[PDB]
Amino acid sequence: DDYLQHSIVPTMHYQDSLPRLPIPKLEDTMKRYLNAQKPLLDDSQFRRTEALCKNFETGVGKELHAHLLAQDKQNKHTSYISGPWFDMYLTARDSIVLNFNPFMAFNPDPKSEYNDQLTRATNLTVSAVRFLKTLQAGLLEPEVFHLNPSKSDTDAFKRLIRFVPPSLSWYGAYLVNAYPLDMSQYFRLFNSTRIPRPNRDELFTDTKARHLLVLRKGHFYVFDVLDQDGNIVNPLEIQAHLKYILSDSSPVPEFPVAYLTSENRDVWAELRQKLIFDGNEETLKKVDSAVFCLCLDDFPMKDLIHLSHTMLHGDGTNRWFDKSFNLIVAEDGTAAVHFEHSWGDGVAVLRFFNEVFRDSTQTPAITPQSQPAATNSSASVETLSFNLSGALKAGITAAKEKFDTTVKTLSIDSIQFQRGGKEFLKKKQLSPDAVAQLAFQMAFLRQYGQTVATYESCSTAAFKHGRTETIRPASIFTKRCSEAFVRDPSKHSVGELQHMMAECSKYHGQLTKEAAMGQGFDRHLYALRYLATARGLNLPELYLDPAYQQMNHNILSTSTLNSPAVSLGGFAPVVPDGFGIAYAVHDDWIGCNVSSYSGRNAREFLHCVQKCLEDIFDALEGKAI
Ligand SMILES: COc1ccc(Cl)cc1S(=O)(=O)N1CCc2c(C)cc(C(=O)Nc3ccc(C(=O)O)c(Cl)c3)cc21
Ligand SMILES: CCCCCCCCO[C@@H]1O[C@H](CO)[C@@H](O)[C@H](O)[C@H]1O
Repeated sequence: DDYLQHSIVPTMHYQDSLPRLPIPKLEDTMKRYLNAQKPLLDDSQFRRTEALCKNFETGVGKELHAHLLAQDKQNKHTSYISGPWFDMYLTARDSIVLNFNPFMAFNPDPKSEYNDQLTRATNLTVSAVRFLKTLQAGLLEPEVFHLNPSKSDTDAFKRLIRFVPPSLSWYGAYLVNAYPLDMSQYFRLFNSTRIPRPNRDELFTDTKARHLLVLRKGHFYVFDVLDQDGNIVNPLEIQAHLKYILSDSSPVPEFPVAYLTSENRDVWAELRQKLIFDGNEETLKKVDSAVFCLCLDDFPMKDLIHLSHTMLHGDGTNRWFDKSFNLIVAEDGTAAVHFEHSWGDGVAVLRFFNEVFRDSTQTPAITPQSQPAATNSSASVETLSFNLSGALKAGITAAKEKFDTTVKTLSIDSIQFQRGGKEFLKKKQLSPDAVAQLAFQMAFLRQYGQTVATYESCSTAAFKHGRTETIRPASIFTKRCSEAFVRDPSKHSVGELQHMMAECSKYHGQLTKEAAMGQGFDRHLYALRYLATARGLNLPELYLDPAYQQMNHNILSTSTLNSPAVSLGGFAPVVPDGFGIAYAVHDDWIGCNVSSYSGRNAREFLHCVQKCLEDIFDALEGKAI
């Protein structure tokens, strides 16, 4: 059948009974905010912030909190942060390229020849539509985080829970320490796009569409991957259409339209309207409503730097940046999912990503020896054409100048630390994630002699319409431990550094659990600011404090997702003087892919990260520094 999975439990079985996302006590948000400020502020900056905090907590903040709670109680079908968070993305006017869109790259097919570009593009594409079909059929297994997989993640639990009504099913999984996740974001994974509009962008979906959008040398192509009966088009026919696309010898267009999706959001909103005015609505509707966008690049990868540049931004001609995701397949079979961040988070993309990798490689639709179906692809496949006015052409030239000039200033480099990873760190009773994060704090002290605002993403998908919460890994413990390692290695014994590292780790683990439970401060303070603004009130003095603005000017912006499917990921910094740190602790090694603009140096930082991990592992091994 066309299904990559056959769950006896309906995909959506838990969604009705997911726990509502908790609003913290204002007193706890304030304390947690000040705790994260302690490592960042001089003493008089801190007392200034502490005083604004007390004024907020007793006054306008107390009142905002009261309304947020009452508003939440009116809207128990959703989460307090859902609207504000969507609005955060969609009102933002900056280019989504680099500011927002990340990538995750697949490991190769472990069968060498299956990495042929036509073979791999057909196989990945077909596994992606199989995902779509399985989700549509409610045959995708529900997302569940298990505390005791061996006992709750079992045929036997599944045969029982399927009988509990969705109004109560969450409770059953909870009672066996299993934690179902929100899956509402999968409504926008496919047939979906972000549409630029003034003020606030729009999220568009068209479930009725059956066609694929392919980009090659910046030419646009569509063909059906689902027939009129709802079945997947024969893979050997999909393979012929892809072969046919791969045979076009048209050079890159003089005005590649995809550039426009990299623009400032107001500029692009305006130019899109001109496109409609000049009669391109039908063409745009076909781009917008496609299952996803397949990008076919005609070069192989030179190295991981080249790979990261390619999957993160490319040359601007060959990604439709607005689309829910772009599935990229290069000339050497190197593939990745580049995605737009407003509609959903890493956790939902990861599931899709893991299922497609598994299916495409273990149950491939075609083989590298498959013969394409005899079929007339000039009938099946339409090459789209945009009617470009003089203003549209000038618009595209300007998009291209901005793209090229901004991209030139981006550097990305990586390290593979091979002394150890999870296995050694767990043996030492330390959280591996805390160790990675301490290394980044420590490397930055070494490189710049400062402690800076640090961001780590954490899913709150365990709750109804939960998104992410911010983990703030820069603490008084990472700061004191960094100072000990960098500023006076002499002063401390291996025992003391070991104990210091253990305190970082205990604090990190605490913030982690709190963030996953919705008990960080960032989302809560953001929702109060949002509410004040939406009510038409002046922005409260708390948010005008430079220490607040500084907390949200994230110089160290970090993220990790891990799975056997992912080789590496990448994203740009959020601020011009920042780093964008994609990392993973594996069983045996630690990988970081770091980005920076001109105002920082990724290469030196990785040298400092490398050095810091070696000192960390020595101290843990019993040696001096
Ligand atoms: C053994 O580790 C894992 C096991 C299974 C999985 Cl699915 C993921 C991981 S992990 O590598 O991704 N993991 C390590 C510790 C950790 C922490 C502290 C946070 C997160 C996390 O929530 N990541 C994350 C990062 C970014 C986003 C996003 O939307 O951008 C989202 Cl939803 C989530 C993952 C992980
Ligand atoms: C190792 C895998 C790394 C890729 C992670 C996929 C999700 C990345 O999401 C990224 O998170 C950052 C906040 O931490 C933001 O600054 C970026 O704009 C965003 O793309």
